[PDB]
Amino acid sequence: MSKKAELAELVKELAVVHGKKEADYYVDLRRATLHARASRLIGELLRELTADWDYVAVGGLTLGADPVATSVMHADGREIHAFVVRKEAKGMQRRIEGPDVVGKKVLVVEDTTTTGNSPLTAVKALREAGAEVVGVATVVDRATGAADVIAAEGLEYRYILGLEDLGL
Amino acid sequence: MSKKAELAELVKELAVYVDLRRATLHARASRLIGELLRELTADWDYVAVGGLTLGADPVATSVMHADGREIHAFVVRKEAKHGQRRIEGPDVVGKKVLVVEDTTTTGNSPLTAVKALREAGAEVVGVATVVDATGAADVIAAEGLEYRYILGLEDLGL
Repeated sequence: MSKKAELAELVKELAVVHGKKEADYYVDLRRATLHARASRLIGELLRELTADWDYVAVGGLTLGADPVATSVMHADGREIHAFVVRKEAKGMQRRIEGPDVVGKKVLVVEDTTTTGNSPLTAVKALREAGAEVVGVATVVDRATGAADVIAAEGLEYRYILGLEDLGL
Repeated sequence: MSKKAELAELVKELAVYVDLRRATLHARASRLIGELLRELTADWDYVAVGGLTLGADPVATSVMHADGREIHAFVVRKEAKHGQRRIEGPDVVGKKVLVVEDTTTTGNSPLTAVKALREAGAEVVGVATVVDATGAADVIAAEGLEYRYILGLEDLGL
């Protein structure tokens, strides 16, 4: 579909940075996930990608996951709230920020997943807070052992876009 | 004008020791927020919204997902590009920009974002907060910037 096609094209023009694992060219999805057009594409697409899962909230590890998470929340359809897992931050805070997740089915989002260590950190911290995790969903996958590592914690891993969808 | 009252009673039910992350990350209260910040700053010319990370992020994103013209968002990191960027999102350099906050006390947090944007080379249009514990307007004004808010003191009964 041209929703998926339009997102790819936006990410190419919006998100690719040339220059100096060593990389010599990286994504930086924040240019897409905080983009008015691309954010709306991400939210709809993730909701469809994860339609079979019964989660009542979305979120993940602060910064990258945040715009992805509120895109899903702000997308049309069933009410889903968002949370934010802090990068282990300690007057007024919280390690999981936003409406109550205790005893709730929850979806873990990420913007770009390479090692999968990042979304699993959110997974570990959610589980510890008494939230049940339905699975992990990311915008772009970066073709490492992300599924096999996520799978190892009992979780399905899905993504909208591979590197080949981006010409990368 | 009427949406404002609805949010006041959601902010109380969910947030109030305020915790606006319970309302800003809430499906209904965030929608009302995004729609109300656009209206409360409709006379200002900006192409992007954002502020200092965590607190401001769900607010800016509220504004970006509400109806109307295309506003992009950004995030000012509070700590030091490991592999990133100081201000995250579409380029903010040479743009007219709205600084937001969830809750401002002294005016300190949105000023950190203002200071970072000015150095980025962005034009700050004004500061809009969801909840205004009362010295902030005069601190923002001293930086030559208008400061506006949705809710304040009497609204929450706090």
